Formats: sequence, C-alpha cells, structure tokens
Amino acid sequence: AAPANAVTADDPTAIALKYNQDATKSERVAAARPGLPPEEQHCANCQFMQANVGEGDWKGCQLFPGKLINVNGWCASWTLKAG
Ligand code: SF4
Repeated sequence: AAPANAVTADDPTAIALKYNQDATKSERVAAARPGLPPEEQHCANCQFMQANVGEGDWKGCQLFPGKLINVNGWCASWTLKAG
C-alpha cells in the first residue's frame, strides 16, 4: 500500500513525466533516456531520489516536493545517480 503522500497517477507533474511507482509498467523503453539501457532504469538509481526522505521502498524525489516515490518506479526525468 502506498503512503498517504505517495505520488499518484492523477498528479499533473506525474502525468507530464509519465511517472509510475512500478518501472515495469512504465514507458522507459520508449523514452530511451541516456545513462543506462532503459530496462535498467528506476528511481533507486536516479540522481533525484532522496535516500534520506521517507521509509523503506517509499523515498523522496527532488521533483515531487512533499511526496514520496517508490524506489522501484520510474519517470521521464530519470537521470543516472552520479553523486
Ligand atoms: S526523477 Fe528519478 S527519482 Fe524522481 S520519480 Fe523520476 S525516475 Fe524516480
């Protein structure tokens, strides 16, 4: 079950970025964002994931202030975690 502040499918920014909490139900292949082959991309290996926000599988994303994403999710702003 998602936290009360999870990013949800109806959030305008989530729609614009084609976020999904489950990267296997995402369009990461179509987007072909650079840095890793697409099938390898999810929030856990994204630069915008905030490992010190949230709990468990539900972590922060700098693009979704006040909310939580799933570490197993994806959106079209995915960017390799470089530091
Ligand atoms: S920017 Fe990165 S951490 Fe945030 S939802 Fe998109 S893929 Fe996940």
